[PDB]
Amino acid sequence: ATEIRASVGKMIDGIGRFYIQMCTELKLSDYEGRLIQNSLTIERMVLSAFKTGGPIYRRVDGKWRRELILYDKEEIRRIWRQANNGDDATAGLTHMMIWHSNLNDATYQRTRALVRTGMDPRMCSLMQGSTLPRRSGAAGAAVKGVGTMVMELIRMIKGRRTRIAYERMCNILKGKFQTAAQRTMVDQVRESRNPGNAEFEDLIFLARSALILRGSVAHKSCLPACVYGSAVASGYDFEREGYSLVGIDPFRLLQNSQVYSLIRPNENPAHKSQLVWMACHSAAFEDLRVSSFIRGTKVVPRGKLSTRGVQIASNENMETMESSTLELRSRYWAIRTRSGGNTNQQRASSGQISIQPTFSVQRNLPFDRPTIMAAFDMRTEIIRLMESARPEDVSFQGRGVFELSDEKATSPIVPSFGSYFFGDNAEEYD
Amino acid sequence: ATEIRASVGKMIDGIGRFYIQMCTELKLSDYEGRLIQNSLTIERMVLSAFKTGGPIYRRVDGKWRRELILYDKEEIRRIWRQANNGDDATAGLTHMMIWHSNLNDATYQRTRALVRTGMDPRMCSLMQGSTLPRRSGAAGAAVKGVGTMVMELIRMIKGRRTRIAYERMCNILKGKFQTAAQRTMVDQVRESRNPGNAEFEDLIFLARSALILRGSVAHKSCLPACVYGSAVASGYDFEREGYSLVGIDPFRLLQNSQVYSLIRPNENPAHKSQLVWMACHSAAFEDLRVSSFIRGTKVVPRGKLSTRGVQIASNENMETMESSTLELRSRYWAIRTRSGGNTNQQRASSGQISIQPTFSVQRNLPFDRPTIMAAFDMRTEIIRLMESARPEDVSFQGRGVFELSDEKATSPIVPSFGSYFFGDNAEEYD
Amino acid sequence: ATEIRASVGKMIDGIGRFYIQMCTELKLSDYEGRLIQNSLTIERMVLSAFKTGGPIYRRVDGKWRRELILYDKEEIRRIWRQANNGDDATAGLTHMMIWHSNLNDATYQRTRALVRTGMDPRMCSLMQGSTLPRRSGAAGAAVKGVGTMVMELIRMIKGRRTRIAYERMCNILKGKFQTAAQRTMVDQVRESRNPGNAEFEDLIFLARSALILRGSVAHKSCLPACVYGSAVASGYDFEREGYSLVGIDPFRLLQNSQVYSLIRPNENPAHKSQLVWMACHSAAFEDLRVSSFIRGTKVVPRGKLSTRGVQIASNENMETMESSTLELRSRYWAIRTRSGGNTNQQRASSGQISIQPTFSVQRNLPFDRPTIMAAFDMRTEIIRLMESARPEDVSFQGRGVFELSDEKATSPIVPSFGSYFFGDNAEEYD
Ligand SMILES: COc1ccccc1-c1noc(C)c1C(=O)N1CCN(c2cc(NC(=O)c3cccs3)c([N+](=O)[O-])cc2Cl)CC1
Ligand SMILES: COc1ccccc1-c1noc(C)c1C(=O)N1CCN(c2cc(NC(=O)c3cccs3)c([N+](=O)[O-])cc2Cl)CC1
Ligand SMILES: COc1ccccc1-c1noc(C)c1C(=O)N1CCN(c2cc(NC(=O)c3cccs3)c([N+](=O)[O-])cc2Cl)CC1
Repeated sequence: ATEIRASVGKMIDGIGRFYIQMCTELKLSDYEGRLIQNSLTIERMVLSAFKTGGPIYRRVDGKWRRELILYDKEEIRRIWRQANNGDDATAGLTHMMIWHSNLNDATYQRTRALVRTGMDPRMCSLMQGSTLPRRSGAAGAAVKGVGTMVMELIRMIKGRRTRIAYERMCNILKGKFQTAAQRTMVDQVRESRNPGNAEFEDLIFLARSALILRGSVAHKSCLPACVYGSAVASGYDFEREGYSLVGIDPFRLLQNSQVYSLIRPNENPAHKSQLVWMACHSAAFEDLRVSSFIRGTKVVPRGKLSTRGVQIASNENMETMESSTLELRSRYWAIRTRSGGNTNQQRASSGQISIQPTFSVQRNLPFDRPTIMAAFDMRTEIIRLMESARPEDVSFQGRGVFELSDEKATSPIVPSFGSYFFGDNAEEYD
Repeated sequence: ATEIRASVGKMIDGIGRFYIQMCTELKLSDYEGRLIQNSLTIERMVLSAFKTGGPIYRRVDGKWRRELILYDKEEIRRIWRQANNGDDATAGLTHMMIWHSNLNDATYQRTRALVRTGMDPRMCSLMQGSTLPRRSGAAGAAVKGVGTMVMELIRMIKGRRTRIAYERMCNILKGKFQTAAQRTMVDQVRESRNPGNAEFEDLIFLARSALILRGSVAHKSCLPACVYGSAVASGYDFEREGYSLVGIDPFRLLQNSQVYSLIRPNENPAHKSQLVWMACHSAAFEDLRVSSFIRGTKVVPRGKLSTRGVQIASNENMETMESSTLELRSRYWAIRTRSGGNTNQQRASSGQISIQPTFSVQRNLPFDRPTIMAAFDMRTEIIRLMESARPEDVSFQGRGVFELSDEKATSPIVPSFGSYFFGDNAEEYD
Repeated sequence: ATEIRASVGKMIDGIGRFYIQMCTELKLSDYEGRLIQNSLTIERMVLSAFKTGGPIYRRVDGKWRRELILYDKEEIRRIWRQANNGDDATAGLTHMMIWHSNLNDATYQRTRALVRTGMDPRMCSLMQGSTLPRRSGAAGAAVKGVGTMVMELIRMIKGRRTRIAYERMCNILKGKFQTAAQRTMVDQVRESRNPGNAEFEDLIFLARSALILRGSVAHKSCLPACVYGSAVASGYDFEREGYSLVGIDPFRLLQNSQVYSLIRPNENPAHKSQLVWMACHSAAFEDLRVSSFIRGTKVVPRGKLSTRGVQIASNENMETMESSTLELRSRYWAIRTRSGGNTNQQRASSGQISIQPTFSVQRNLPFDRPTIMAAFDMRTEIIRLMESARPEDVSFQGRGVFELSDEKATSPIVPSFGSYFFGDNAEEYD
């Protein structure tokens, strides 16, 4: 924990130094350095470098001006190595990849990718880290949803180091499943000599099962590089303080940070704020109800957002662009979880699914139809298992949100009770 | 379009002239002529004539008085032929039948008819035009719901011109189904030599399928004859202007019209207004949500209506009757559709049916159970097809309501979001 | 009716006299006598006596003091016999047992008992009178839920008077089922020579079926002894007036009564009030919606109650205890029913389960999926029967609540429309 916080704090400290360095190299003002569009281009450069460049936006003469700078990849690689105390440091690089993955997950529906791989486009909640490269870092493997893994494996199915790459990914997915039955099916997909349709079929089944018997996907709050750089510069020492991705740290960092974004004429700056907030806390596929309660303001579905992507294309013109503050703070904080919720146990039930009339009064007599009717080889075990589950079943018992003043997470608030971010479009009202 | 508007405008112009003529024949005042109960009796007469009569209500000495007039059928037939520029004109006659059908559909549940034919009384949404005679006009065929057709065909199943009548009706129903599978079943019902139980069974199946894979039923705004007559008299030329049943025209006509109704002591005049508004725009089986949004005031379920039928029986006494204005205007207008919504395509999905927990917080983890579990000869194709459909699936993409000032339907309003008119009674709370 | 009211009034009159007698024997003040915790201990004594005692709470020196008195069982038995005009009187004894049963049903979830017997812990609505002894009184048999009966029978399955005890209980349960099919299964469980697993399996099936095809369980408003005693003393004659358990009487009795309860520091006195109100009208497993409408204030789920049990354990200290008035009155009253609602008939349907689009507008097209899809040896009859039922189906047609001024129940109020009391806990959100 102390040791984990040590190295995590070491990599964020490295990202910070690099960004500051890069900001002076481009002679950007502090405000300009803290424009989300500038941070992404700088993030893109160091990721691409492992000549290159992209749009860098300057406040010039009361107007926003675009410029596509170019840097030698050898020079960037040097600047990254040296901001990270000599070492090559692939850790912070993958941390900035996961940040981009989270923003992608929050911005774009990847249905076109899903249908090509033979997957149902309603599996987006399984798709964390799908834009993240195949065989990324260990942290990248940790963060990838069940569907991402399944998608990657079918791309394979569609040179004996190909076999080990296949096996590694089978094992990654297996480690994500919380039931032995699902785990046993992955062994059957892995054990296959010369994989094909039966494996494809199996993986589609597993993906669908992961909608109810959800897998263990890690969630890591990853912030634009400018946030870390701004913190280092302002006097914060991530090596002395340590740092965490799943605890209070990132919430408390955003609470002391101010990030900006370029805003188009049609766009609501609050809606841009929601998007980058979601991305920051890897919350694209969270229940909107909890996202709201945590933030303090309503987290609206994608379809009701009066905004488009964070990045401003080379096509559109700068003379209409204004720049707004991003609202990334929260009312409460909550630990980020690796868990997919309850899947196992089935230790009794404890509840009520029908009523017994006491009074002679006209009314309907409510009962939980799917639950009552429900009770009337590894494939059928899974079927029976998800047939047993109910949307009403509670996970994370005893756990709750925390006040920002609660450093040590001592007094959990359990919240009382629109769930899907991608539920509202021209085809479906979910 | 111009040609369609020409003839439609010609038949409404004919109905108009006839009503004016009839109003002078009975020496009725303009107000009296625009009493819905008077219009229906005049409508009844010309329909029955193809001696006869019915109750005609006059404002006499500060009180409402009833009188059952009588006209020779030869004289009425002459008056109809001559108001329609010589010609026999069966078009306007069937237009006044469809108006009566729409009012019937809005007023009376026809469960007793449904059970005799072996049909489920919950199929009322399939029952448009069930009170309309068998083998009416082409417009009558167009307006009949899937269930009406099925009901008519079973009545048959329960003299070789009987065979062609059977075949015509099979083809009418077939032309209504939007899926080839349903269409293929109708061919199997039609092809049958000496039809019986298997056909009955097939038709019950098709009817049930039309609740999810809905058929193409035409909808035509048809107004009481007084509305058209009042318009002709006031200076409107339906031949010069043309006229439409599915566009803006009828909405804009009601906007410039004022209709009255006799009201009983218990009845709410607003609730009478809702009923005749629904009837007018053939909306008895529309979603209450859209009916409301269009009208601007809430369209309440049948069970919550403090009113009975428009027609006042010969039994009840006139001394308690008062007369109220009918409120038939709307906030918005919308094109009337022939479509039954989406049934085909299945081009991907694009949505979200489960959540992936990001935060360690106590809550249930919502998922779309029926949809996820769903994925686990022409009869089974249909079963699989309606098993694939979901209540959340969106039809009429891109289409919306219009401001009354928007003649050419240029700026569609897409509405944001109690659905069943016949959902609330002593047996069921739908 | 007059004869039934005669004897019922006779037993409540007996309970009343006994309580008054007991109150003087303990030299308690009227206020002290009307403390719910005192009444229960006195109720416990006469039930246990058929030496003994329990905690009796006195208001001493501005503080609440506890004392565990002791009485000879021979003396209590004498006091009960003599307050009941000589006779042994087992009737009032079982009436005080049913009162305790109702409070138990309202206070404690009995999942631990359910799981041992192999039953689903979600069957609590079937569990009326489970804490009531096996083979209680006839009134006790009447009041026991389907699940209680099933639980009792499995305890058996897990000395030929054992056979008759088995058969009596099979017949009790049978008399509760409203469908012949369920009744026929009980005959098959009863007819079994040397019962075992097949019977266990059968009874679990029947219990589950009783969640939809609900059985006839009697409900009797039974009040703490202090309420009856207080009434006798104040001048009310239950033999001259008669008395009822299912009519207006108990509501009207509570309306003229004032009961108290000891309250802990954390507890909301209103929430204590809800609990004892529910217990009093045997309403633990009623729909919360009707319980509310009747009472006039919201009847909250168990999980949202800031209270624990009525009885104060010997462990906890008296110096923190305060005493509050219990709010047991109601806005309306309603007859208590023996019925389990509709299970039979299936006389047509009359309703609407889908919509037919009239307007070309973007929206989803709602349909009742489970109902439409539903239509696609005694075990299968039951399956088909509960598959036919719907949560939306209305029972007790024409019946409603009454104003407290409406003695003869002349003007029924039919109510317009959270249902489960035990639906909210750390495992489930129902
Ligand atoms: C205690 O104050 C300081 C503390 C340190 C440095 C400067 C100050 C300081 N010097 O002047 C003022 C004024 C200051 C000040 O009050 N703050 C507010 C908090 N700030 C902040 C806090 C955190 N994390 C956590 O606090 C925790 C994480 C886990 C349990 S607590 C992170 N992060 O981990 O990323 C970033 C930032 Cl920027 C630092 C600046
Ligand atoms: C433009 O005005 C006139 C226009 C014509 C005649 C008189 C006037 C007129 N002369 O004086 C005043 C004052 C007038 C006036 O303003 N109105 C309001 C609209 N009225 C009306 C409009 C329609 N249809 C449509 O407008 C459309 C349908 C499709 C696109 S537009 C229908 N219908 O088709 O059944 C019935 C009626 Cl009654 C006619 C009278
Ligand atoms: C009519 O008044 C009296 C009537 C009798 C005795 C005294 C009074 C009386 N003497 O002075 C005042 C003042 C009085 C008074 O107004 N009440 C209110 C009602 N009280 C009461 C009413 C009932 N039942 C029913 O009323 C019905 C049950 C069914 C249809 S009506 C029950 N119960 O059956 O358990 C308990 C009680 Cl305590 C009795 C006292």
